[PDB]
Amino acid sequence: VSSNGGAIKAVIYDCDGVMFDSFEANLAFYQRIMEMMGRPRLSRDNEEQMRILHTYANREVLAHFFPSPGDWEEAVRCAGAIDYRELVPLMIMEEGFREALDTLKGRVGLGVCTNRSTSMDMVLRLFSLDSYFSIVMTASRVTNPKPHPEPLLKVLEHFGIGPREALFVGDSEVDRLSAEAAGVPFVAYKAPLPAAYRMEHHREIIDLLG
Ligand SMILES: [Mg+2]
Repeated sequence: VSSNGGAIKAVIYDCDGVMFDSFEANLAFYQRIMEMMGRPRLSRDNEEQMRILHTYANREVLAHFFPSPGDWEEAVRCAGAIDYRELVPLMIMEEGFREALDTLKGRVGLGVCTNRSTSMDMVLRLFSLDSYFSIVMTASRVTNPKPHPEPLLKVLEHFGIGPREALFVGDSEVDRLSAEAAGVPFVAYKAPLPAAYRMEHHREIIDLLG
């Protein structure tokens, strides 16, 4: 509603690494693929396997664990058979995030800016966060997703504000580059990124609205 006397009229959040931790959801996704393929389960104690799950993308993860001829095609078939709606409850909300939204609601406009395509609206519904955000920017709602400025430029047009009247909270370089190209002050969340502000806990956002 923007009742804040400070310069910030809206706070925009990235999803993965900022609102939620999806490691347990991504791990359960590949564990189920191993079970359907009759392969041994992945181990949390295996550093290389966990490095692959943290850094590699979906296609390259399957291409890595299934190098035997014919197995990759069956692995992609198993991945597409899994209903991701069963994996959303495995996502772990970042500590103090809902409490921070409750502190912001009515004081500033609230938005989401994610590179997710279909899942974001379902994530907000299942975690009861769909009462907070007036704009939910996804990859399916822009021609050019992050690190392009388009999604953040649509957020400024949505609230009818200037770039320096908004904050974008992100944990990745693509979040920072999108904010830089849009001219929106960036807030680094638990990340080593050059930013206007940084946060180690979500409760700090109430002090960055000046
Ligand atoms: Mg992120």
